[PDB]
Amino acid sequence: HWGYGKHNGPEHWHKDFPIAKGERQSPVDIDTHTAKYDPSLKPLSVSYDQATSLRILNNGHAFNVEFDDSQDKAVLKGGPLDGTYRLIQFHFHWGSLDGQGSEHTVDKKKYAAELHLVHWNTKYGDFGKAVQQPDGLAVLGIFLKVGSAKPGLQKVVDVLDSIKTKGKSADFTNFDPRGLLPESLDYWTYPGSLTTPPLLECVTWIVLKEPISVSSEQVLKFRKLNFNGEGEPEELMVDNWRPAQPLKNRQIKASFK
Ligand SMILES: NS(=O)(=O)c1ccc([N+](=O)[O-])cc1
Ligand SMILES: NS(=O)(=O)c1ccc([N+](=O)[O-])cc1
Ligand SMILES: OC[C@H]1O[C@@H](O)[C@H](O)[C@@H](O)[C@@H]1O
Ligand SMILES: OC[C@H]1O[C@@H](O)[C@H](O)[C@@H](O)[C@@H]1O
Ligand SMILES: OC[C@H]1O[C@H](O)[C@H](O)[C@@H](O)[C@@H]1O
Ligand SMILES: [Zn+2]
Repeated sequence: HWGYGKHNGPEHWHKDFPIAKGERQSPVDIDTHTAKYDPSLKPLSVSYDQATSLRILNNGHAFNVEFDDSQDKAVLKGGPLDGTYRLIQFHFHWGSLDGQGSEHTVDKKKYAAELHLVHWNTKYGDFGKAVQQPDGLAVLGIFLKVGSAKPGLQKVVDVLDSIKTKGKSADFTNFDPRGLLPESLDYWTYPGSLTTPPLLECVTWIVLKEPISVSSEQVLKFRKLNFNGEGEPEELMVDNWRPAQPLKNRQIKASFK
């Protein structure tokens, strides 16, 4: 099955997921000089005050913090988006060392990690239908750099010892994702794809310009997770990022002048 190793990583995915070589793949490098302010973007609204987190799962690729998406409890609207997008899960991608780990890059610079808050367009009723639509998903991406600790991340860090291996989950109620945001909502946006198989071209990407700072200790705990299942030889969950893909016939727009 697909993964991040030499034998099953990003360079192999196209053999089972031919869209890997598609016209709208993610992530991309964000060339900040070529990105253009877009006056047509509406104000972005991140409305997470009624979010209901449920569970945290090690899926063998990353860990997902899952939300109740049976109503509009935690939604993303505005910006480039037409309609309401409901938060379903968040997860991260990270490196074996602080100099890599992000999926998007900024003028080719790699951050230590990247947070993805995944949302689906409610006009399609369910996530599965949304991933049959060009505008089915919106992913809010946030870079992580290593410096001061992020207080709102610590609850995530501290539960990871209970989901070390693939297939393990734990209750994760009453987590507030607002504690993972930076101060500014300035962003870049472009049309792209899921960054893991099935690589579907359904995503409006919204990538915040301001990184969050996390401590070395916090990211080191991410790197203690395992790709493998319980009882199997240990494969540390590190370098679970896809590199930048060709921009092709796209432009990256900025929310800021
Ligand atoms: N195309 S893939 O990345 O899903 C994939 C890579 C390798 C193997 N393999 O070695 O069996 C299977 C599937
Ligand atoms: N990494 S990502 O945010 O583009 C992503 C989100 C969701 C899924 N998914 O549901 O399969 C895959 C990848
Ligand atoms: O408990 C985490 C969060 O859950 C939300 O549903 C509440 O409205 C927030 O006030 C709270 O911070
Ligand atoms: O034809 C001019 C237009 O070219 C497009 O590629 C740009 O996205 C627009 O901002 C510009 O007004
Ligand atoms: O908010 C997420 C989680 O944080 C801590 O682990 C709390 O002990 C737990 O009750 C909660 O579910
Ligand atoms: Zn992701």
